[PDB]
Amino acid sequence: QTITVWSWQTGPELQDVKQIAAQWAKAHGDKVIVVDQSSNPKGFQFYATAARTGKGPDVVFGMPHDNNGVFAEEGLMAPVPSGVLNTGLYAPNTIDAIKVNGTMYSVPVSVQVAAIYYNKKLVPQPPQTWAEFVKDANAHGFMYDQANLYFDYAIIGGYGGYVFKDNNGTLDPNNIGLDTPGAVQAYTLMRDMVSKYHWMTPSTNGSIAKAEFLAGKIGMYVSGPWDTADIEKAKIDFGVTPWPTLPNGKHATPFLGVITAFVNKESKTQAADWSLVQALTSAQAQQMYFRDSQQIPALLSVQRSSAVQSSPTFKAFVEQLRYAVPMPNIPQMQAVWQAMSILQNIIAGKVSPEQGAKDFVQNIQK
Ligand SMILES: OC[C@H]1O[C@H](O[C@H]2[C@H](O)[C@@H](O)[C@@H](O[C@H]3[C@H](O)[C@@H](O)[C@@H](O)O[C@@H]3CO)O[C@@H]2CO)[C@H](O)[C@@H](O)[C@@H]1O
Repeated sequence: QTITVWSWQTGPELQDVKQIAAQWAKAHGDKVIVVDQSSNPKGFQFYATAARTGKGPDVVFGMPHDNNGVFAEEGLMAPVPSGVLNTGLYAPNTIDAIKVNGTMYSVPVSVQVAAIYYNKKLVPQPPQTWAEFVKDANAHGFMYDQANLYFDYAIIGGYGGYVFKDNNGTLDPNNIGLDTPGAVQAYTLMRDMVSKYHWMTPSTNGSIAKAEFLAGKIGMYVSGPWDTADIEKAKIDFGVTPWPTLPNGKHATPFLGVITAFVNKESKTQAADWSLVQALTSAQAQQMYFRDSQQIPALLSVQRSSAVQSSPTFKAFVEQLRYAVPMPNIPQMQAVWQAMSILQNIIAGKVSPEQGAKDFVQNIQK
């Protein structure tokens, strides 16, 4: 009959997913419907919302790995069949990212590490140290999704903060590091980018920063390959560079995100589903996704290809990978995303960095 795929990746990559799915259907006979969920107001967790009522898709494509802890815990994901995944074809952290309680629940398709996207017309040579960064930010502007933990964690970790303690590949949900002296130092710098450097105002966010960058108004912003298409469409002669070292001289620690594909536990055609997932996540598929958006392949063999090794996106990626922190995928991580709004209060000056940190962790525990 028909197999439904929900994709949280849009633009050129979605076009490729549709092309691959159509080629798959040509051989298998099953009609494949690909739905774009990238703009769904319910976000990534909409999968759980839908699956909980038995209205989910057969296959999910383009889901950031942190979300799967919830889905797996609630029994909404079919475990990856034996053999489908060869752990040796990926970096260690990539496979750990798709395991929940030791079980592999999804297939890695891409790896992501946020970086600074800059306009070469304004910033010919990218900054690498905080001092150089200040000079370029002052001269041509800097903005980003400042109150979004996904991005500002780069500063938190750079100062020694952390979400959940990672000891022996196992995260400890009870050991939170978002209220430590280091984390407070980071929150203070976040506030300072508004109150001291004046690069942003309390209202500045990701949407505004992207719009400003596409208009050629700011020389730098923090983003990822999901913006490649729009940046090129805006005809910006862009470059990609790692986060600069911070005021403490340490490297920023952006999160490592693994984009995944998986199968609904309730799907009636799971064998066919996994075959489709394999087609959507093959070396060739990843080559296509990279070609059209610069999304870094999860497969090491594709990363080692000439097109990838020579790209600016990959260069920034390999220069930050050792400092990147895999996002926690346990269910409790959603409570963290849900409480990060307090970062906005700190950045606005409504609450001190010290008090805000305390409230952040308390709101997370809740
Ligand atoms: O902000 C909370 C949010 O953080 C993490 O999400 C990030 C994604 O992991 C990352 O890929 C990127 O999301 C982009 C989608 O991949 C892309 O297809 C398209 O939809 O645009 C998105 C950005 O607008 O950035 C987000 C952070 O904004 C984490 O994985 C989420 O579960 C969490 O809710």
